[PDB]
Formats: sequence, structure tokens, C-alpha cells
Amino acid sequence: GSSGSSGKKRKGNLPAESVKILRDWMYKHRFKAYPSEEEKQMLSEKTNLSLLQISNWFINARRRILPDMLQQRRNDPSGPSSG
Repeated sequence: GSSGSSGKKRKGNLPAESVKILRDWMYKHRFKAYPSEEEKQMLSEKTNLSLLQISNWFINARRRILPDMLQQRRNDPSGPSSG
């Protein structure tokens, strides 16, 4: 037996209650903070978001959350472009 669903909508950030689902995972995997088509699709079921939103959130989230949980002070200023 096989089946599926669809949904197209537009919304800003995600609701904490929902984020928790993503974060909780981003923590254990904080190492890379990059889920797989499977991981995302899985969480999207609990958060009720769209694969697009999932990864999208991780992007900016990995700039405030990842660094907030991992707290890895790399201190490596990527050289400029000068162009």
C-alpha cells in the first residue's frame, strides 16, 4: 500500500512548539546540522511544515541555533573578496 499528500502555503518563521521537533534533532546532529530528505520529510510530519521550509529554517537556524547549542567559537574570519 502506498499514498501521499501535498500542500502549498507561505509563512514566516516556525512556531516554537514546532521548532522543538527540528531543534531536538539539530542538536544530536549539530555536528553537521544538515538533515537528509528523509529526516526532513519525517519531521515535517510532526511540525506540519514543507520540506522547503524545513531546510530553509535550518539555514538561518544554523546561524543562531547551531551556534547557540554547539557554542563552537571557531574564530575564523573568511578572507574578503575585494571585488
